[PDB]
Formats: sequence, structure tokens, C-alpha cells
Amino acid sequence: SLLNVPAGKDLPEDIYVVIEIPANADPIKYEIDKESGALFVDRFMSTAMFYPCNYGYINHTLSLDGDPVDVLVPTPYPLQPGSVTRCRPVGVLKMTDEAGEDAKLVAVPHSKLSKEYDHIKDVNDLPELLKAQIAHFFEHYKDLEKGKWVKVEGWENAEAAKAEIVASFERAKNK
Amino acid sequence: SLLNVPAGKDLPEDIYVVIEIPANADPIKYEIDKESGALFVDRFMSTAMFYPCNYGYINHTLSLDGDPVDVLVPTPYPLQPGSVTRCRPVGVLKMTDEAGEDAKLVAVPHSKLSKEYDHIKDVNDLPELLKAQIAHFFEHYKDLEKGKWVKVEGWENAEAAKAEIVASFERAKNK
Amino acid sequence: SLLNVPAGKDLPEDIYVVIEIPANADPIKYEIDKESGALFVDRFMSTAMFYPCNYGYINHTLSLDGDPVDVLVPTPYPLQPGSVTRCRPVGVLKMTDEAGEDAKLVAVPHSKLSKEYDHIKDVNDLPELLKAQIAHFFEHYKDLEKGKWVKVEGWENAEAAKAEIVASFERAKNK
Amino acid sequence: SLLNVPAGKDLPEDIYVVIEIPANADPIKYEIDKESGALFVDRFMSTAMFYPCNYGYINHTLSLDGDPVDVLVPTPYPLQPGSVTRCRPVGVLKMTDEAGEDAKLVAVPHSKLSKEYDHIKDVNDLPELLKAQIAHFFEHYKDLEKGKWVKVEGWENAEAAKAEIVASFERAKNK
Amino acid sequence: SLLNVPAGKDLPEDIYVVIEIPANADPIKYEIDKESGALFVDRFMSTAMFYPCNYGYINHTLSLDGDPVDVLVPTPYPLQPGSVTRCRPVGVLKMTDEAGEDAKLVAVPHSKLSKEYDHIKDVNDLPELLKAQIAHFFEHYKDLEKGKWVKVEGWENAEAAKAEIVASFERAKNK
Amino acid sequence: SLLNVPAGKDLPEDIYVVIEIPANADPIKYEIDKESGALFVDRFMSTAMFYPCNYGYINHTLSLDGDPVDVLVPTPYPLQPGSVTRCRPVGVLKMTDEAGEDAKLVAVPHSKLSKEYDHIKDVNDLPELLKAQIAHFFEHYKDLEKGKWVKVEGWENAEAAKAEIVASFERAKNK
Ligand SMILES: [Cl-]
Ligand SMILES: [Cl-]
Ligand SMILES: [Cl-]
Ligand SMILES: [Cl-]
Ligand SMILES: [Cl-]
Ligand SMILES: [Cl-]
Ligand SMILES: [Cl-]
Ligand SMILES: [Cl-]
Ligand SMILES: [Cl-]
Ligand SMILES: [Cl-]
Ligand SMILES: [Cl-]
Ligand SMILES: [Cl-]
Ligand SMILES: [Cl-]
Ligand SMILES: [Cl-]
Ligand SMILES: [Cl-]
Ligand SMILES: [Cl-]
Ligand SMILES: [Cl-]
Ligand SMILES: [Cl-]
Ligand SMILES: [F-]
Ligand SMILES: [F-]
Ligand SMILES: [F-]
Ligand SMILES: [F-]
Ligand SMILES: [F-]
Ligand SMILES: [F-]
Ligand SMILES: [Mn+2]
Ligand SMILES: [Mn+2]
Ligand SMILES: [Mn+2]
Ligand SMILES: [Mn+2]
Ligand SMILES: [Mn+2]
Ligand SMILES: [Mn+2]
Ligand SMILES: [Mn+2]
Ligand SMILES: [Mn+2]
Ligand SMILES: [Mn+2]
Ligand SMILES: [Mn+2]
Ligand SMILES: [Mn+2]
Ligand SMILES: [Mn+2]
Ligand SMILES: [Mn+2]
Ligand SMILES: [Mn+2]
Ligand SMILES: [Mn+2]
Ligand SMILES: [Mn+2]
Ligand SMILES: [Mn+2]
Ligand SMILES: [Mn+2]
Ligand SMILES: [Mn+2]
Ligand SMILES: [Mn+2]
Ligand SMILES: [Mn+2]
Ligand SMILES: [Mn+2]
Ligand SMILES: [Mn+2]
Ligand SMILES: [Mn+2]
Ligand SMILES: [Mn+2]
Ligand SMILES: [Mn+2]
Ligand SMILES: [Mn+2]
Ligand SMILES: [Mn+2]
Ligand SMILES: [Mn+2]
Ligand SMILES: [Mn+2]
Ligand code: NA
Ligand code: NA
Ligand code: NA
Ligand code: NA
Ligand code: NA
Ligand code: NA
Ligand code: NA
Ligand code: NA
Ligand code: NA
Ligand code: NA
Ligand code: NA
Ligand code: NA
Repeated sequence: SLLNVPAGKDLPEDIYVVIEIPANADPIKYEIDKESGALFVDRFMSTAMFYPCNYGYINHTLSLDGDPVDVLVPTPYPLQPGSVTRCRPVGVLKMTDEAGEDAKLVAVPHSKLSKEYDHIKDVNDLPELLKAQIAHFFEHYKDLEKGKWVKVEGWENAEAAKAEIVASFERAKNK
Repeated sequence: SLLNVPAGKDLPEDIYVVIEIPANADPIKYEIDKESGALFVDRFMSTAMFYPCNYGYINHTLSLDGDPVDVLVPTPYPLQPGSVTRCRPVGVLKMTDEAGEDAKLVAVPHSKLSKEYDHIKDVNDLPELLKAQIAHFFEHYKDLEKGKWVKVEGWENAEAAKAEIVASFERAKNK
Repeated sequence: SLLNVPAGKDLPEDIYVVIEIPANADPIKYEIDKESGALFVDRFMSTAMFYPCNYGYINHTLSLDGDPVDVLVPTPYPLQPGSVTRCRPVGVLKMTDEAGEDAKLVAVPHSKLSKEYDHIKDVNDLPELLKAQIAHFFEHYKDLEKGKWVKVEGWENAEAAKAEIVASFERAKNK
Repeated sequence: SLLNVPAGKDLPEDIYVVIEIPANADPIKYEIDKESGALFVDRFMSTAMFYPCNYGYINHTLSLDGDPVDVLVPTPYPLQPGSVTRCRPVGVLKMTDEAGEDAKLVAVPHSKLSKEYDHIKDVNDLPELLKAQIAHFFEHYKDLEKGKWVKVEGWENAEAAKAEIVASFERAKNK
Repeated sequence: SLLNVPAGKDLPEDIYVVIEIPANADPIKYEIDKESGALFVDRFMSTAMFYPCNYGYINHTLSLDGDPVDVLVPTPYPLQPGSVTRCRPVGVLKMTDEAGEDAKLVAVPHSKLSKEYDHIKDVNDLPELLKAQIAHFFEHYKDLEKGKWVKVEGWENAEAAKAEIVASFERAKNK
Repeated sequence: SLLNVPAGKDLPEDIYVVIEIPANADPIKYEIDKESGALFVDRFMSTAMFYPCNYGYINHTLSLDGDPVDVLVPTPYPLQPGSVTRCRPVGVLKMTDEAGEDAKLVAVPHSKLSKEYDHIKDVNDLPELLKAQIAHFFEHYKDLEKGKWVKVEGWENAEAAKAEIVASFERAKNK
């Protein structure tokens, strides 16, 4: 199953991301279940918002919110929930939510999948609008769900993103 | 063309709404052009948000923002931009934006189109979530567009909605 | 507007069909308004059914149900409501509904648009499943709408279809 | 795999439903294969009909038609085939088909996923149109498939639905 | 109708493009009819190809193929056939087809619609992949339609694109 | 998982095909991963092309390109990536690509799923356009990916298709 997908071929520079939610999709917040590897409906989000990129996680990692580390993956066409994409980290939106520190990595498709993103080396190379849209999404998408909240702490670079990937991997390792 | 569509068969209780944007659609903000009756792209909205209902206007009306009065129309399936739907007003979100007072009517499909909405007589009969989603949309959808802004002033009932329809009609009449 | 589209380049063998409803679409029953040429929502259909083909009419014709003659147009991909397709009649489903005799022509895309349908010369060349699906649709799609009903009278050939096209044209002519 | 999903967290009041067919989808009748847990095409349905709700089953149950008990799940947006949704039973359409007694449960998203359905406590709280659409679907969707048929026996309440869930669970247990 | 849309607010730098075909759509080749302003199906294209950008024309212009000058418009989300978008020319693919010289302009959404494309000043600023995809599309999309063909002659810059816009306008003027 | 799906119920006449890419979809080239059974993004294809049929493979087979044998499956509606369809082989497009001989089987839905394809007994019964579209797709879809290429060698009949299925099965058996 997806439970057996490696974190990556050469972490943290070469990772696999398991997709749960496509970019620009209906507000169904799917999460993979750790036990079964199945896609569960976590919730129907209450705001009229969509994820600006495909959204998922790195397998065999653990954030402080008790889930694998979260990843946004821009692509030319939305991905299928439950599919896996090889990518390269380029930046990270630091943020905290009701479940703990909960960073949002941005990783682009690996050069082997496409040349489209090769030019995006670091966080400054991401379009300013996309970055603004992502921060605005995480700032507001929980606005109508009581007991759910976010404190966005800011954008950081590809090396901070890599550091977060290592830490999350090591954390799933030693817990 | 759509330029020749009546405001309604018996205003303000029985109106026609010209749809510009479907519910739950991509963030393309279409507006009908007054001159040609064609659907123009006003803009690509910058936030990752969607209209909670189909969105358009009552022909032969004028708001203080210099456009025909705006209407949200809930339906079971999204409508085609440029189509026209017979409806019944049930409530209004009072609000102001950078172009003037700019109320958002809510009108449901007429009984003749469907029985689904007959039970919605007044604003209190609208689902609380939908109303919350609409106010949250108008509060935030201009957050990333400089020089565009909104002050949401609150929900009011079917009679206030009807009053607004009359006023907007009379205004297109005497300007 | 669509109000000015000819019935066809050489009726009844070479016709234009104005599309109102795409094949396999949501159950929104659009009808063009004769006055304005705009697409109106006639109703939200109540059964969980879809049109097996794109559905519309021949302009400048009149059936006994007081509307232009109805046409089903099979295509490889669903058409846009309000678009126009050049076609060739191949058969007709005779039927009556609450508004009068109300035949359903089947016309395929003209050879100039595609070679795909050239082999369909007459009604027997239509797939048996499609014909069965169309009759079953018209038999049941009004089952949950009181005061709406259908009596399906059977399939007839391309020459009967042509005769119906002529009659409907002549009727719009002399009324 | 989906083969390992529990019937529920607290049956019969708190269940999981494995979705096979989304609401308002193309007429591809997917069924999960018991052996592999994969989604198989059972058939391409022959009528021009769609499921009024998402459709699937409760894992680790068995109906008299030799399959897990069937469930319809209304949601605001169609679900992905192969996804799992936590729900609450509210009613049941009793019916028989060519494979045995084959009830159709209706279960709404659990409060934890959404508040939208909390107000639906029992079968009378379901919209009359949706219930009519579901009965009409099961009455007719097999009309063009020889050797497939249905006898719809009627709507019953949340306690009958719960009783059916218990019986189906116990049956998978003791066979 | 769309027949009355200006070529632009300040040609050739500020133009309007009437869209006939969305980006990444089914292979239905719609063309606006000059007489009626309606969207007609020109043909169902025979290759398994899609337009890499939204496709349409500048009103009140004339190419040597006897149609208004053709335009590709990249956008973040596909546009509706029959809609109009304000844009800025940035490049041109020179090519000839069976109907005459038939250049393909590329024009991006005007800054007023979006800031996304402001950075694209000239043809070299267009992504190399998109340009390659467009040339490959026009080279092959007529491969399976006998009597239809293309000779692609190459990419040229924003000033050549502007020159072509002027010439096409002047040609509709003096014929 | 899909790793455990049989090659078929009675090879080579009665096979199962695991679908990776739907017909007429976005150009995301998914491949099932042999290790995990998960759907991976192999690449984002560079040409503006789509698969004319659903595309996938026969499990427990091996081609000379080191992957299971490839299959195109025409259906009335596109299939879900990761779903499985029972089918009957009717023809084969012989071709070679950069990874080895790499035939493309065509197999239609089994009679048990639908009667629609029963009339297609052999390769000559496939529509000429579909066959032309498939050959044109494989001839050009790698045109913009350096180091990827195809030599299409021609269409052959249902018995050649069956022979290829046997050979590929036996090859996965003895390697
Ligand atoms: Cl790992
Ligand atoms: Cl979060
Ligand atoms: Cl930002
Ligand atoms: Cl009026
Ligand atoms: Cl507004
Ligand atoms: Cl509110
Ligand atoms: Cl005429
Ligand atoms: Cl009818
Ligand atoms: Cl029949
Ligand atoms: Cl269980
Ligand atoms: Cl059933
Ligand atoms: Cl009922
Ligand atoms: Cl002009
Ligand atoms: Cl061309
Ligand atoms: Cl190029
Ligand atoms: Cl096997
Ligand atoms: Cl290949
Ligand atoms: Cl061929
Ligand atoms: F998470
Ligand atoms: F407005
Ligand atoms: F009619
Ligand atoms: F079942
Ligand atoms: F043209
Ligand atoms: F392969
Ligand atoms: Mn959305
Ligand atoms: Mn969560
Ligand atoms: Mn997560
Ligand atoms: Mn979180
Ligand atoms: Mn998280
Ligand atoms: Mn959206
Ligand atoms: Mn505006
Ligand atoms: Mn407005
Ligand atoms: Mn406004
Ligand atoms: Mn306004
Ligand atoms: Mn439908
Ligand atoms: Mn009617
Ligand atoms: Mn009609
Ligand atoms: Mn009728
Ligand atoms: Mn009629
Ligand atoms: Mn459908
Ligand atoms: Mn079954
Ligand atoms: Mn079942
Ligand atoms: Mn059954
Ligand atoms: Mn059953
Ligand atoms: Mn396509
Ligand atoms: Mn042309
Ligand atoms: Mn053109
Ligand atoms: Mn041309
Ligand atoms: Mn041209
Ligand atoms: Mn496509
Ligand atoms: Mn490959
Ligand atoms: Mn393969
Ligand atoms: Mn290959
Ligand atoms: Mn292969
Ligand atoms: Na979407
Ligand atoms: Na909250
Ligand atoms: Na949408
Ligand atoms: Na703003
Ligand atoms: Na559909
Ligand atoms: Na009726
Ligand atoms: Na649908
Ligand atoms: Na039957
Ligand atoms: Na598409
Ligand atoms: Na050609
Ligand atoms: Na598609
Ligand atoms: Na190549």
C-alpha cells in the first residue's frame, strides 16, 4: 500500500510525496489512514477555499502535530488523491496550528518528471502570487471551524525546508 | 442578447438573474459587458476562494457601485455563465466595497423550476453554514488585490432584499 | 443571436441544431428563450437521469408542443449549451407529452464536421443500446414531476425524420 | 488495503463507509474486489441514470445478496471511489434484487466531519425529493439489463437501519 | 453580440480576444459564425491533441485565411467559449495553412486582469516548453484530416505580433 | 493491492487490465510502482496529446521494455486510475520504443460488463479513426522528450494480440 512508499530516494534533496488533496479541488479534506493506508475523509472544510497546490505528505516522517510532514506540490495539472510524486524541496511556510508546529513544505516535481520546475531552485524563485495565496489559505481556511486555528510564522528557504525534512524523518525514527 | 432580459416577471417577488460565475468554479471573475452583452473576464481573482453559490445580477437595475444589483443563487448543480434563472428573493447581505454600497441578494430558484427551495421563505431558513461561507467569502476574496476591499454590514431579511431590488430598479430607471 | 441561425443549409437533409443541454450533464433543463435568445433554466429535473445525447432544436421550426422541433445529436464529446452543430437526420422517436405531439429527431454530425457518423444512414444503423437508452429516458425522466408525462410511440426512419423536419418548418412559416 | 477498514468505531451508530461510486457520476458501476481490495468495473450500466448519493458499503458485513451491506452517503461534494467516510445511519430503503434481499442504508457524514447533517436525525428529516430520487433510481436503473431486477419494499427509519447494520455484521461473523 | 466587441481599447498594445476553444479541452473545434455571432462546431478534430492555451480571435480583423486573426491566450484556468479577455501581445508563431497565411499570436492577460503575466514582455519570456508545445500542436493537429495542412515558419517577437495585429485590422477595414 | 490482481480469469481470451491513465485526460503519465502497488507520476508528458483510450497493463506479465504488457481499453466513460476492468483482446499495435519492443494491445470490455463491444471481434472491427488516432498518438507523444522515441511497426489481429499476451505472461513466469 501507500503505507510502504519510501520517504524518498535520497532525502532530503530527492523525496516522494503522497498526495491526499488535488490543487483547486472541492473542499474535501482527505487524509491517509496510518492503519489501513486508505484515504479517509477527515472533514468537509467550512470555508469557500481550495488548496493552491496539490497537498500531501512525506511517508515515514512525523511532525509535531503527530502526522507526517506536510507538502504542497505545484504541478501543471492536478494530481489524483493517493498517487505519489517524486519531488525536490524549494521552500517552507513555517506555521503552527491547534495540533502543534506544522510546517508546510513546498516541493516541485523532480527534473526527471518534468523540466518545467528546474528553474525553481529556492524560495525566492516561487511566484510571489502563489506564495501569497498559500499563506492566505493557511491563515483563513480554518476560520469557520471552531477549535481549529493557525499562526503563520513565515516563508523560509530550501535549506530550511531540507532541515525540516531531516528532522521529521528522524522523529518518526526515534518515537 | 442578455441585454434584453427583463428584470423579472413580477418584481420584486419574481425576478430573473443573469448568471456570470458558477458556484464552486475556478477563480475567473466574469462580468457581462453592458455594451455588447458579452461575457468579459473582469479579472483572475488572487485568493484561493470560490463563490459559494452561482453569482450574477438582475438586468435593468443599478447599484451604487454603478453595476446592476448582485445576486447569489443556490442551486443543486452549478449554472452556465450567461444563462438566466427565475428566482425569489429570500435575504440580503449588506456590504460596501471600493466601488460603493454593494449589497448581495440571495434568491432561490422559483417554485416552477424546482420545489427544493420552496421551504426557504426568509433569511433565517437559509442554512447557517451557507450564510457564514458567503460572509466569509466577501470578507476575504479581495484580500490579495490592492485597492479592492469590502466592509460587510450584515444579513437582512426577504423584505429588505425586496426593498433593495425595487430601489435598484428605480435607480436604473431615473439615471 | 441564436435567434438568427437558419434552420439549415439544405433542409431537411442538411440542418443546424442549436444545443441546449449537453450529453451526460447535470439535470439542468435549459431552454432558449424566444424573445431574448438567452439560455434560461426551464427547471431542475427531478429524476436522477441524464440526456443520452446532446439535446436541442432546429431554429425556425414549430412542433405541436409550441416549441421548435427537438433534436438529439450524438457526438464524441459533449457540446456547449448555446452552440450550433451542422447535422444530418437519421431517425425519429415518435412521442407525445403534456404539451402536444413532441417527436425527438436524431441527427448526426455532418460529414464535414466528422467522418465518424457517415456510416449511420438510417435508424437501424444507430446502436441498439443508444436507441433503448433514449426511449427509456423519455419514458421516465418526468416520473417525479406531477402534470408532466410522456407517451412514447416508437422509432421511425430517416425519411420519417425528414418529413417531420419539413412539417415543423412549414408550421413556423404559416402560424 | 481497504480490506482492513473496520466496519466502524461504534456500530451501528458510528460506522465507516467505503465508497465505490460517486454521486452524479458516469454510469460505471465499480465494486471492490474482496480478494485483492481493488476497484473493479462490475459493469457499465445501461440506463441513462446516476446514483443520487455516493454509494458503497460497510466493510466486514454481509447482506443476503452475498455482498457487504450497501450504503448511500449524501455529501456536499462527490467522493473519490475507494475513499472511506465516517457516518451515522438515518434510514433505509428496503428492497430485493436478483441476488437476494438487498437493503440500501442511508448514512450521513458524522458530526466530526461536518455539522451540515447533524439536523438529520431520522428518515423523515431527509429531503422528500432525495428519498423519491433514490427509490426511483433503484426501481429503474436495471430496466435495460436482462436478468437484473429490483422490488423496492419501502422506506424505514434510523432504528431499522441500525438493526440491518447489526444483522449484516453478525452475518459476516457467522458464515 | 460578440459581433460588436471592439478589436481593442488601444490596438495593437491593448486588445480584446474572443475565445472559441478553451485550453486543454475536448477536441471540438468551435468557430464563431460571422453572420449570427453564434458558436458553431467547425469540426471534431481527428488527432488526440488539445490546444495548449485558450484559442480565439481579435474581432474586426482579417487574416489571409479569410478569418479574423488568431490568438492563443495563456491563463491560469481555462476560459469559457464565447467569453472575451483583455490582453497584451507578446509574440507570434508565423505559419501557413490550407486557407492562407495564418499567424498565431500569443497575447497574455492584461495587467488589469492579473499581474501574473506582467513579467512576460516579449517572446523570449514565454516558457520554452509552452512555445514548443504550441509549434508541435500546429505541426500535427491536422495530420489525420486530408486536405488540411500546416507549414510552421517560426517564432517572432512582440513587435512582429503588433505589426500583424495592425495589418489584420487594416485588412478588415479595406476589403 | 493491485499487486495481487490475476492476469486474467482465462488468459489470453479473458483478461484483467489495471488502468493507469484514463482516456482523454490531462497529460500526467501515471505508472503503478511494482514494489508498493501505488500509482506514481512517471512524468508530465511534454506534447499537447491525450491517450485515445484508457491505458494500463496486464498484471503478472512482462514485455521487453521490462514492464507488464501494455493495454488500451476503449470504454463509454473514462475509467479511474488504479481500477481494474475485465476485457477481451481484439488487436495489437506493434511498436518499439527506447526501452525495448513494446506492443500496445487493444482489449474491449468483456460482454459481462457491457454488450456494447461484443460486435468487435477482431482488429478490422475497430473504428478506422480510433486506430489511426492511437498510431498517431504513439508516433508523436514522445516528440518533445529527448531520449524517448517510438517506431510504430503496425496493426495486427486478435490472434497476434493473444500470442503477445501468452508470451508476456510466460516471460514474467521464467525471469
Ligand atoms: Cl524511507
Ligand atoms: Cl494545517
Ligand atoms: Cl507570502
Ligand atoms: Cl424589466
Ligand atoms: Cl463585490
Ligand atoms: Cl453570517
Ligand atoms: Cl431558415
Ligand atoms: Cl420532451
Ligand atoms: Cl428502443
Ligand atoms: Cl470491524
Ligand atoms: Cl442493487
Ligand atoms: Cl420515496
Ligand atoms: Cl474596433
Ligand atoms: Cl490553424
Ligand atoms: Cl518552438
Ligand atoms: Cl495470474
Ligand atoms: Cl510507450
Ligand atoms: Cl492506423
Ligand atoms: F498533518
Ligand atoms: F457589480
Ligand atoms: F420543445
Ligand atoms: F452489494
Ligand atoms: F481562423
Ligand atoms: F510499460
Ligand atoms: Mn473548488
Ligand atoms: Mn489534520
Ligand atoms: Mn498532513
Ligand atoms: Mn495542520
Ligand atoms: Mn500537519
Ligand atoms: Mn475552485
Ligand atoms: Mn466588479
Ligand atoms: Mn455585479
Ligand atoms: Mn463589488
Ligand atoms: Mn456589485
Ligand atoms: Mn449527470
Ligand atoms: Mn419544455
Ligand atoms: Mn424543445
Ligand atoms: Mn417535451
Ligand atoms: Mn418539444
Ligand atoms: Mn452522469
Ligand atoms: Mn453487484
Ligand atoms: Mn454492494
Ligand atoms: Mn444489488
Ligand atoms: Mn448489495
Ligand atoms: Mn483533451
Ligand atoms: Mn478554420
Ligand atoms: Mn480563427
Ligand atoms: Mn487555420
Ligand atoms: Mn486562422
Ligand atoms: Mn487533455
Ligand atoms: Mn514508462
Ligand atoms: Mn506500461
Ligand atoms: Mn513504452
Ligand atoms: Mn511498455
Ligand atoms: Na476544481
Ligand atoms: Na477556527
Ligand atoms: Na469546481
Ligand atoms: Na485588497
Ligand atoms: Na457529467
Ligand atoms: Na409526471
Ligand atoms: Na457528473
Ligand atoms: Na432488467
Ligand atoms: Na480537459
Ligand atoms: Na492533413
Ligand atoms: Na479531459
Ligand atoms: Na523524443
